[PDB]
Amino acid sequence: SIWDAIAGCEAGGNWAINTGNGYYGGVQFDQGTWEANGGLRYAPRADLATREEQIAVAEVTRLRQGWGAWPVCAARAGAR
Repeated sequence: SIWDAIAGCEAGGNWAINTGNGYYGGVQFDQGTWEANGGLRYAPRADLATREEQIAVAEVTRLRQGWGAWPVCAARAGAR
């Protein structure tokens, strides 16, 4: 599960994280990217969605934007 490695890197495995840094949840989505990739179907923000829902949105994001959406952590997880 590559996303668990990304989430350990981005958020120490805390999929509910909401620190106030402009990013949300396990893979540290900004709000614009959450919304642009269909996130509002699941929850108001990434950190309010479940791990599985955040992953679904992350799969679409990765397809649309590439692994460059996660600049260091994608590589740390082995990424394509």
